[PDB]
Parts: sequence; C-alpha cells; structure tokens
Amino acid sequence: TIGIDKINFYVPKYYVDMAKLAEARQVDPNKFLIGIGQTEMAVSPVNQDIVSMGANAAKDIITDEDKKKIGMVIVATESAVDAAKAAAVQIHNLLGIQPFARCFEMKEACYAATPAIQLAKDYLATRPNEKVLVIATDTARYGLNSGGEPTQGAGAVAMVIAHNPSILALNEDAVAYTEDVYDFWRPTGHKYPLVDGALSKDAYIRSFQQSWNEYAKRQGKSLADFASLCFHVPFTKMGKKALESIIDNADETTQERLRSGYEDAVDYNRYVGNIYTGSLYLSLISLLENRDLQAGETIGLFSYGSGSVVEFYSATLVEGYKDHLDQAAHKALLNNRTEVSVDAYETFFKRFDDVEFDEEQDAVHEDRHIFYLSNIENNVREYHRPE
Amino acid sequence: TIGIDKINFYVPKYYVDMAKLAEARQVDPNKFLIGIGQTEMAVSPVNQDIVSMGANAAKDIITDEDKKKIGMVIVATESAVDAAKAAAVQIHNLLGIQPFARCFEMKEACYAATPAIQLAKDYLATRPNEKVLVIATDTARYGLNSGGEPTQGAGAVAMVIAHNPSILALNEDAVAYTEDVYDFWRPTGHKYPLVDGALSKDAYIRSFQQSWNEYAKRQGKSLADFASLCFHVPFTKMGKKALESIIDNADETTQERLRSGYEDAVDYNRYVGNIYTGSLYLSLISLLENRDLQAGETIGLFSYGSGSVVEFYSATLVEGYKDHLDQAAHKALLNNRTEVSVDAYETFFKRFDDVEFDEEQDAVHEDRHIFYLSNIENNVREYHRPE
Repeated sequence: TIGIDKINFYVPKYYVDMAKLAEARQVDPNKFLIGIGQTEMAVSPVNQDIVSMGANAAKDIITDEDKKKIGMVIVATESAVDAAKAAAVQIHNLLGIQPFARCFEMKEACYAATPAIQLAKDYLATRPNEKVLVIATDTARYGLNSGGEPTQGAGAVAMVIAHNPSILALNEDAVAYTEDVYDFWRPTGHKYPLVDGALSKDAYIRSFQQSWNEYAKRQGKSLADFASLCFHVPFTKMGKKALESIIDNADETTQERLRSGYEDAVDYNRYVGNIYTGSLYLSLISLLENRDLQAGETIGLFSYGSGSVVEFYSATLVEGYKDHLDQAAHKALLNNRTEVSVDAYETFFKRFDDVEFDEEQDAVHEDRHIFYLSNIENNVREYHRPE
Repeated sequence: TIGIDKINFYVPKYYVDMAKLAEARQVDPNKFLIGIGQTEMAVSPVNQDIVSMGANAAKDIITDEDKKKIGMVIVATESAVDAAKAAAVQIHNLLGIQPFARCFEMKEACYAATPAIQLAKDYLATRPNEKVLVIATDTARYGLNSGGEPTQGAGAVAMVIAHNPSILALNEDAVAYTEDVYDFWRPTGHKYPLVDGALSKDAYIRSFQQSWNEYAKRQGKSLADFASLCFHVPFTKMGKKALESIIDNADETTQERLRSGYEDAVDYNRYVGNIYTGSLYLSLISLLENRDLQAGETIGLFSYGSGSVVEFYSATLVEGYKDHLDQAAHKALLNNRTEVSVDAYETFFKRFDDVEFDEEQDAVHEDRHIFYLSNIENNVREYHRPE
C-alpha cells in the first residue's frame, strides 16, 4: 500500500467571531452562524504567509530520518507569493530536507493538493525507500464588505505520502472531471477572486455529481459502500447542500450515516473558514479525529477546484491509524487562538494586502517556537525559525 | 517503455532582429549576436497569450483518437494569466480533449515541464491505454532597456507522453537538486523578474554541476556515454559557458562531440530567445531535427529552474524517431515569421503589458487557422479557434 502516513494542519493564532462580524456588517448573526454555517474565521497576521504556514504544518510530522528520504516537496496553492519561484523551495530549505529532491507548486484553484498526493503515490511505486511531502497552503481572501467575505480562512495542511502508510491507503480508483466554467477565478493583478454568484453553487455540485457518477460506473460501487464521505466545502452550508444533492436518491441508512460523517468532517472547518487547497484535507483530519471509523472501512473523497476540476477517489483506513493522529494538539491549536475584534480584523486585513510588518499587532515575541515571516529586504522574504 | 511520443513547438509570427535591437540600444551588434549569441527575438502580439500558444503547439500532434485517451493535461508556466484557474483547463477545452482528465499547472520557474513529463510517466505505468499531454508555455519578458531584455522570447512546446513512445524512451535515472537561491524571481505584483546579476551564472552552472555529479554517482555513467547533451539555456552564450564548465575535465573525443551536439541543440533557440519552461524542450526538437543521432543512442538532459531546482536525466532514441519529427514544418514556422522594427517591437511590448487589443497590428485576419486570444469581456478571455 501507498498513502497518507502522517497528516497535520496549521492555522494562524487569531480569529474573528462570526456573530460579531455579522453585527458589524449589519446582518442577523444567524445569517453567518446558520445560513453560511461558519462560527469563527481565521485572521492572518502579516508574520504568517503561505511559506511559514506550510512549514509550521509540516515540521511536527517529519523526523530527521524522514528528511533523508523525502524525494519531492510539492506545494499546492492558489495564493502564491511568487510568479516563478515555487514556495516548495523555500519550505524545503526551512525544513532542512535533503537536497536531492524536486520542489515545485501545483496550481488549479482548490483542487491542487489532490494531483499532488495522487502523483506522489505513482512516483513512489518504484521507490520503496522514499517519501513525499505535500503541503496545501492558502489564504482565502475576498475583501472587506465583499460577497465572499464570510467564507474567508487561512491555513495549511501537510501530508506525508509513504509506503505502508499508517493512516490511509489510497485506492486505485481516482477519476477526475474537467469543465471550463467561470465560477471563481483571479486574473493577474487581481487582489481578490472574481466570483459569479449565479454559477458558484451549480458548478461545485455539478462537478461532484459528474465525478461521482463516473466513479460509481467505473468501480461498480455505490454511496452505501462508504463509511463516510469527505469532500471540499467552501462553507459548511454549501457543503451540506452538495451532500443532500448527492445522497438524495440513496437509502435512509446510507443517508443517515453520510450526514453524521459530514458533521464530523466539517467540525474543524467551522472554526477556520475556507483554506482552498487545504479545505478537503482539513476536513479529513476533522473526520479522522471526530469519528471513530474502524480499520478496513473506506472513505469516499471528492476534491474540487473552481474553474473547474473535480476528482473522486477512495482511501481505506489502516489498523492503528488513531495512534498517528493528534486530536489533543489539534484541539489545542484551535482553542489556544486569540479572538480579535472586527476592527482589529480589518486592520490585519489591510496590513496583509500590503505586507505591512507590525511586531506588536502580530505579537511576534510569542512566536519563538514556530516559523514566521520576520521581514522583507531587497524583495527577499526572511523567516524566523523555531529556536 | 514510456516517454516522448510526439513533440511540437509554437512561436508567435513576429520577431525583432537582434543587430537592429543592438543599434537602438546603442551597443555593438556583435554584443548581442556573439556576446549573448542571439540572432532574432520572438515578439508577442496581444492575440497570442500562453493559452493560445499552448493550444497551437499541441493541436498538430493529437488525433481525435488521442483526445479520447489523454488522462491529464499539465501546463508548465511561470507566466500564468490567472492566480487560481489553471491554463490547462482552458487548453483542454480548446483542444476538445475527453472530460475525465486532470488539468493543472506546475510551477517552478523554467524547470516545471520536467516534473510534468516525469510524473506523467509514473502516472502511465499502470494505465496502458492512456496518454498525457504536457505543455510548456511562457513569455520571457524583462522590460524595455532592462539587463535581461536581449534574452527575451515567447513560445510553447507540447509533448505527448505515452507507452511505446515513437521518439524518446525516458530512462529510470532522474535526479533533482534543490538549493534556495535568489538568482531570479518575480514576486506578486511584479511585471518583470528580479535578477541578481552577481548570481545568475553561478547559480545555473552550480545546479548543472551538482545534478550531474550526483547522477554520475548514482548511475556509474560518464559524459563519454552520451551521444549529446540537451540542457536548459537562458541564451546560447550562457549555455556555452555551462557546457565548457561541465565538460572541462573530459576527454577530447567527448568534448568535441558534446560541443557539436550543443550547436545543433541551440540552433532554434538562437532565433526565438528564452521561453523559460520550454527552452530545454525547444532545444530537444532542435537537437533531434538538426543532428542525425541513431536509434539506441542516449541523450543526457539537464533542466533548470531559477530559485533554484535542477534535474539531470537521460532518454534513449527509439528506432524510426525521425519519422515523427517535422523539420520542414518547424523550419517553415520560423522562416514564415515577419520581422518587425525596433519601434514596432516596443509598441507590441507596451500593448502586451496592458492586453491592449489591436487587430491591425496583430494582423488577425491572417490567423484564421490558429488559436488566438480574440478578446477579454467581463474578465473572461475569449479565443478564436482554427476554422
């Protein structure tokens, strides 16, 4: 078997409360809390960029020995800080990985961590002693007072792909589906995404439906066969509408199980927001930690990228997997964050746009044990490393 | 075997003469013609973007039957037009490829077409009836009166990766080498690359040397074993300096052969300029068409990406390969271009920056049989398709 051997996430140390954001935007708090289904939104300090976030998600899941065996570092992002230099190169340096490795980004909106792990697996077939590090890292930023605002988030998810994986074996059943649609895109020079509200829902659900339909056909499998699904969601309510559409012709037992699974899967996302390439994989952690799925049960996963590309594939739980998760650390990561007022959130937002350093607002003296963006000099980003 | 089954390139229909550019920049023409070693620079009309260029390079090498079998379309570029939507999605649509395919970009400066074909090959190992389309597409644009100006170029190279390849079998010997260096990069919001002239030469040659050294060690092979090399070059003189550094301890027979090979390899590049991810692969076409290498001989290839990542690998020529090249069409492609004055070049340059349409300057009535960018409306690029 080849698959996910280790998995971790990082989110920044601040969040804004969604009920307070609603109050400031002069709408009912329930519009955000229930209508959109988001409770806390991640808030990015300037000292957390996609590079430091990725490094932080990965640093806890690789040993010194792993660093000798990692043959590729692949970063999935649609929030790149460079048009040429892959963030994977910077992270590879920060992490002290052995030098004979490919480092590059994959890009296709929120889909790109999927080809990264799937091709990482194909790469490993003939290389028994190697591993691959895949990092999804992104900042979903729509703009103050924009339609997309309440869905914003930031974070990174790191996965180690290896032989004899300790968590999930990836099965030989991935199928992708591409349709050229303009639901969401971000041309050069655009700070924030362009969004066609008339297409958002339909494009996302249609990709799920078409990917699933073809999967089911190729595999002779049905929704009933999966212990749970785990799929990309831009916000929990939209994911709920996708789920209900997909399962709408299924039996009651299946429907109830998959609904239960979904609530476990989207729990962490509820307190973070959309992290684009990492959203699916954050949900996967949430699912694996909140639900008590058994060894040998199979999860059905759906990955989406705006524009659009979808992929359905499955992964089977490996005996002992619970021993390789860190529910306690993940709960602490989320719980140890600091709530920031709406006015502070807006200031942080404007500063991020401009990469305006402020060691006091970002409270960098608290960050001695993590990677962070410490400065830019001569157009080169500089990083503080854990002491 | 798995490898390059078909390969083609596209460059825009205009060029500026390098001797005239030198005259306008008030330097000796020989400074460009010999010092840099470039003769004609590709000139981009607004109606050729990375999408239409990629589509044009690919359209001639895929049949209707191929369109049913292509399971991934991968675009390598550091000249993306979108921060989220992969150009691969647009090209997949233009080309009418079957919908159950992954479409995404890979990004790591001028290196990215290499992981694309190499991972395309790993992807194919268990999928006997599939093919992969890889497209390198880029515009190397440094700015009017900039240091990098004389090295500019634009074009795309398409490759079909398949089982039983008709041209080159990729061997099981790729090794990459990553070092975090600031030779060349392009942060968000920067129109043109940042270049550290003190590092350009050294970073490029060191990556070649370190990648080659490790390859030689892993494989127990030497420069003497290769019929020719084929490597990324930013301009022919810099590639010549890299070659001489790499071969400087080799025997006379090897040295003479590899020097001869290099002149064949860089011939097309001399009349185009740097096309970033496609430069190596344009040289490969030039090499395969200009030199009379025999079936069973092996080429040693080196791919470079600024920032930096290098990769050395080999590929072996397949019997009958000459039957799958189109020297005549490629010579016509280059020869049928129109020379444009330095003043016209500058106007084209400024228009490209602004995507300023002009059907008269771009002479679009001549372009009935190619893809081209015809307009942008509501932030969506629109394309004319061959009639």
